[PDB]
Amino acid sequence: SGFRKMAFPSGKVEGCMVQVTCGTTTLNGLWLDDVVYCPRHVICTSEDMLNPNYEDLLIRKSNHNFLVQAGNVQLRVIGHSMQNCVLKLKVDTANPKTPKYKFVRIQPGQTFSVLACYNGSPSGVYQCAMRPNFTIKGSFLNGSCGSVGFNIDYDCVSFCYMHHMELPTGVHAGTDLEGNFYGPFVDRQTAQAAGTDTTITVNVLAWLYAAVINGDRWFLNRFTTTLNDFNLVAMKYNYEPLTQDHVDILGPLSAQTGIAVLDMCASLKELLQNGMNGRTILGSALLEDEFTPFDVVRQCSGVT
Amino acid sequence: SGFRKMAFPSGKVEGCMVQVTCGTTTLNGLWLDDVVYCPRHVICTSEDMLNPNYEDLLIRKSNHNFLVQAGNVQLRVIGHSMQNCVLKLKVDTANPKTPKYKFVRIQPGQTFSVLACYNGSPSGVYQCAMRPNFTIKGSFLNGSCGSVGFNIDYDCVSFCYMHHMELPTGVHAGTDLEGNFYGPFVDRQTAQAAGTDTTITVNVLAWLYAAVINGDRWFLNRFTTTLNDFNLVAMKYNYEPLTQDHVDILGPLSAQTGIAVLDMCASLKELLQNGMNGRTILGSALLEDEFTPFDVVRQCSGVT
Ligand SMILES: Cc1cncc(NC(=O)Cc2cccc(Cl)c2)c1
Ligand SMILES: Cc1cncc(NC(=O)Cc2cccc(Cl)c2)c1
Repeated sequence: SGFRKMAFPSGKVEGCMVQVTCGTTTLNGLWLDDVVYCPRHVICTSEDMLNPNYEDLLIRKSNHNFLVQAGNVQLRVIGHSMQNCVLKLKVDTANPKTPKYKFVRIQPGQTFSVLACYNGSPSGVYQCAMRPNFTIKGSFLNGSCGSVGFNIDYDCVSFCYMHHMELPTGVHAGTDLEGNFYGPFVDRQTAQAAGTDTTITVNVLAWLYAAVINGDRWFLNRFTTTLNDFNLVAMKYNYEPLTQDHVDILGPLSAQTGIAVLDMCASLKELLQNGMNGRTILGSALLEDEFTPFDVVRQCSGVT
Repeated sequence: SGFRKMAFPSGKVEGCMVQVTCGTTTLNGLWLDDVVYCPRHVICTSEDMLNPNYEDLLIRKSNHNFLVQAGNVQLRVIGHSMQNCVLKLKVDTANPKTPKYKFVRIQPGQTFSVLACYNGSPSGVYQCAMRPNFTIKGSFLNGSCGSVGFNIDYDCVSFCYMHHMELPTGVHAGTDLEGNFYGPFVDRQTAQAAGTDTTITVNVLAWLYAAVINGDRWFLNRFTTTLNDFNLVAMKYNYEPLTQDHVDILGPLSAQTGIAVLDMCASLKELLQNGMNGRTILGSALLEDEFTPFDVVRQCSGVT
């Protein structure tokens, strides 16, 4: 037992990290097969970032201007192309460390691991959730651009995120591996509105199920609620409305603990209305929304 | 910016994980060079675990009884020996994936990453602190025994922990890589007292410095304190007494923020005496003690 904000093992992703330099800018790239993916802002200087004309900036670049280094070895660039906000650098050597992989666009409220990198070198790994407003509350410094988010299904790495930018608010924005930004963000140094965020209700309920499985049961009560009643409380407390699809995904946890989903909603309703009264749940003094129902089951059953 | 409970990249440790089976028991082993380290309880059955006579149990085992599998390949065992609570299985092949490594015995209050494994396969990675009472609040299920804790200094992996047991209280106990338990624990299915735990004061102060660096400054006040005054408050709130050595290790963070260590102690004193008033610090509603001063600097400077 015990419950931690656990990341996937990063080994398969560490083997894909490279450093990409173009002019004076250095960032991280992802080397899969004979292609290196990196944020397209690698071609900009500071004077360009206010409103870059990426098409024009890229036209002044040739394959030999993109310096790609995989630790000790330099990679030979034989092609370059911009796809949305990512650059794809064709190299003459397939990465021998390429794992089985997929490019996926994750949904808001879903979680993933991030391997934070600087100069093509991994520094650490942590678990994130894509906020309902398509930002991520990461830990990234200058040079972290090109670090990726991923999930792992035994031997398959599904890459879902590539880091691009830190907004003035200190929150993070990036793209799927086809270079499409999550959220309304654009890759330019401009103040940009992140929408109203909400708490991922299905994740808080999954985490309450994790708490019950792991021995923390003080919040369980004699009450029940309905989806409609629960949603009036969710509305007031800026939580995502709960749907039958969320109840359905909570099925396994409801069965394991014998606590009906609406009964757990009534515990969440009381905790929202009353707070924690200075108590903790799984070492947290707030309601945690960064664990999905799948995450809770995976952590509580031991999937490798 | 941003601050996360970040683990070291696990790649170098994933390459050392093997499955060790002896009779009916399967657990994880660590393969470094031509030796596989695993908890000695791999030789026990359920009937033995109340009070195993490890010397006698091991005498009934021969090299061929220890089945070591590194993914697909079976390793040939040519020697076995018990050192404290670990078994060292000499194999005929040096692990080609052996990183540069050291075996270190960490101090209480220090942090490390754990690569949780089942059947020699990694499932996830998380950051832990060794509690002042020598337990760890991990996330481990049956079969996780043999999973290790480590720190990484660029290319060198310092292994500090090997998981052995979950105490009846749901907390975890294990050994250094020489098989010496951290704390008073013994490897037997018996109720065992973990000492009175305390909060790692130097870590909470380091985390308050991380909060200031990352923009969360609401807790900063117009006050200061002395070590003696601060320690009277630490005593009442079950926090470790602060010493000049702890102040000295906080030097870099004090210099970066310009906030003298005793002034930060006065903010911690007010937060202990008043609580958070329903506010948060770095997304937490409690005082976090799992980041050391080194961790904060490493995360805030981008070390790879
Ligand atoms: C401190 C920090 C954290 N993460 C990323 C960064 N880097 C950036 O934001 C650079 C940038 C500026 C303008 C637009 C774009 Cl797409 C990129 C810094
Ligand atoms: C649920 C779980 C988590 N971690 C480890 C375990 N495993 C054990 O404790 C087994 C055991 C029993 C008695 C003494 C020893 Cl040294 C080992 C289970």
